[PDB]
Amino acid sequence: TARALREIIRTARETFKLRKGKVGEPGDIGHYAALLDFGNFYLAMTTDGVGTKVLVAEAVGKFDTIGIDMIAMNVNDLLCVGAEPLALVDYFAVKEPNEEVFKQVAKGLYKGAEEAGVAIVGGETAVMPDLINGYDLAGTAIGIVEKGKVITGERIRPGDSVIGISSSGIHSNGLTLARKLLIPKYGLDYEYEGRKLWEWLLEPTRIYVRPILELINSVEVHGLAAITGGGLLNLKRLTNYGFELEMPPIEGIFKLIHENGVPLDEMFRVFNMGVGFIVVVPQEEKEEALEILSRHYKSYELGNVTRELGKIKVKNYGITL
Amino acid sequence: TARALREIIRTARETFKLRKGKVGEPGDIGHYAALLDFGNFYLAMTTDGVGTKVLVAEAVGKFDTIGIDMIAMNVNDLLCVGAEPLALVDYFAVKEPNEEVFKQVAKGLYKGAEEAGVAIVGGETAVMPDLINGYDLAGTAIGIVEKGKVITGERIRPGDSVIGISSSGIHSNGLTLARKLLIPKYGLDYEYEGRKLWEWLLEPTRIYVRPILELINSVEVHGLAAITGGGLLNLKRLTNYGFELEMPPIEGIFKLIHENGVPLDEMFRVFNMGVGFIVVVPQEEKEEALEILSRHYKSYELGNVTRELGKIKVKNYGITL
Ligand SMILES: Nc1ncnc2c1ncn2[C@@H]1O[C@H](COP(=O)(O)OP(=O)(O)O)[C@@H](O)[C@H]1O
Ligand SMILES: Nc1ncnc2c1ncn2[C@@H]1O[C@H](COP(=O)(O)OP(=O)(O)O)[C@@H](O)[C@H]1O
Ligand SMILES: [K+]
Ligand SMILES: [K+]
Ligand SMILES: [K+]
Ligand SMILES: [K+]
Ligand SMILES: [Mn+2]
Ligand SMILES: [Mn+2]
Ligand SMILES: [Mn+2]
Ligand SMILES: [Mn+2]
Repeated sequence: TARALREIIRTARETFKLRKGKVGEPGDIGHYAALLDFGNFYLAMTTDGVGTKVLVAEAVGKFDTIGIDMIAMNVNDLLCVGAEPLALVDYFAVKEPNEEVFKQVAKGLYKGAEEAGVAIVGGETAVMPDLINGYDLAGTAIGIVEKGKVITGERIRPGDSVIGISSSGIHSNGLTLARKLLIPKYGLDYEYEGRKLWEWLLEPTRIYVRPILELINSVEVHGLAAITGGGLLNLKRLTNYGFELEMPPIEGIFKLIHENGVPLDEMFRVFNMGVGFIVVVPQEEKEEALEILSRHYKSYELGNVTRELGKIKVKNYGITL
Repeated sequence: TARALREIIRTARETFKLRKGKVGEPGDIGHYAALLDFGNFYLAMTTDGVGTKVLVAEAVGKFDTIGIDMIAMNVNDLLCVGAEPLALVDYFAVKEPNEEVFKQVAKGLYKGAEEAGVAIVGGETAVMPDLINGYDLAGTAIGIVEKGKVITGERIRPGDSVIGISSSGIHSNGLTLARKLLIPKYGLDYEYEGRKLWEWLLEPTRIYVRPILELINSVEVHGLAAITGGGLLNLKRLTNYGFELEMPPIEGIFKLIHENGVPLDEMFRVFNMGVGFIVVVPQEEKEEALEILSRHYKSYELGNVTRELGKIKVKNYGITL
């Protein structure tokens, strides 16, 4: 995927010059959101879709949370440049205009928007059964960040504290692996540790807007990272310095996936493994950061940034990424 | 589709209050773009995808212009609130990370961005063969319009001149009907007026940014409408006043579709029928508007706004929509 994407990324970089010295002049591609110069502030812009989680939703008939997944993944990405999320449009590409599906989808859209503090301001609905084998839900969000307040990881230095905020579960990455591995053997009604498999696979992605906005207005913050596609590898987008981490015990849906033969080094590159969002702060801020975040969600001191470069060492699992 | 979508639009309107009195406060849903209050200016935001035209692109191994379609449809919608397009992100949902396809897509992304004057600032690439039977390309664009300079149709008055700007061809609406009607009967290589059927179906959507921005900065403009899904019915989004129009001769792919039994009232509700964009100006501006638009594309007087509220009368075809 990265190799195919290189030609699109290189072309996109060549279009930056079209806004050079004008409103909308962008920063570089590669971070969690694009930053556009509006003079007194930057507009942040990001887009993402739910993914094949929606095939599980359709299989069992539970659609009232995929709209939470859509809103969560987009607003969480805005947070990772330091931005306040403001507004979103949704792109809904569907096999058919099933009114019941749309009614359920709208319930989760409302819940997620209310939790994130964003208005849903427009969208697109495309009925395309030749192209879409389900109900593909995506969106684009915009946020605002003041000049001088952008947080992209540039200030991360060896010694900094690395703190994890718990995920609600699988969130919206790794669903293809989980679906193909687990559904044929167990079925979606299989009970694992008190929850059916569809409950594990459809648990809505957590929204981190309130804790992160409180955090960045309270302490010095050097980096912010949503743990999405690529798992812990997302940390390498913030910095070339290394990480030395102790990750939480493997539990819930991740434990079942591991027990069905996925090695841990692969799982840390695919799944969030219990940590949905990671923040990097100077050590003197660690205690206050943990206090703030813990009032919202279970949060952990994971480890330290290191002078050793380019590696993520998960010490308690013997893994290096 | 309208009934299913009402569930989502009802919920979206309920989220507007989350930005009441704050940066990002939106206007209402229903126009070609969302307008968000940023104090001194509105941000305009819209999203749309190419559609099943990509299945023709795939068959002939030519994705070189699909990026033009995606950019055109998004920047043209921004024009219809009076906004200058600035930046876009693309959402590329693919059955495989095919490096040939991606290299082709990048070519048209550059050409479309350069013609529209926008930067491509980010995106999402989702490899999802279980969900996507092809390569679906969509995007989201943002633009800017100053307070006092929004053009959404409220100033349209009876007697105003209605001017059409020619389309390049089918653009990106009505492709499923055209594909299902023509491809299994004629074959993709069927030659019609010197072009193969696939060339008719794949012709990239026209970009109207340069003529429309020159127009709005030179003459009084009362309404702007891209002729996309719904065909001429899009005009009713601008005003409750009526329209009396003479539409161009039915030519090219539209003639072939018509000769295969689609009724003309349906075709004016599905296809652009040769008119890709419509502008509404006071009569005294008509000649100056035609001169400005005709620098860039074939453009012509279509008719006038009337007091026959809610009717679109295509006089020369005897069709009332
Ligand atoms: N899934 C959706 N969610 C929210 N708003 C939508 C959705 N689909 C369409 N809309 C809104 O409905 C209006 C009509 O949309 P559409 O039919 O896609 O036409 P257009 O692309 O010409 O705006 C627009 O204001 C659009 O923002
Ligand atoms: N199709 C695309 N076009 C332009 N930029 C893209 C595209 N896909 C991904 N990107 C950019 O590459 C970077 C990584 O994207 P992605 O892998 O989706 O992770 P994330 O969602 O965590 O940003 C982002 O900056 C994104 O904007
Ligand atoms: K992103
Ligand atoms: K990612
Ligand atoms: K639109
Ligand atoms: K439309
Ligand atoms: Mn993301
Ligand atoms: Mn649309
Ligand atoms: Mn549109
Ligand atoms: Mn992404």
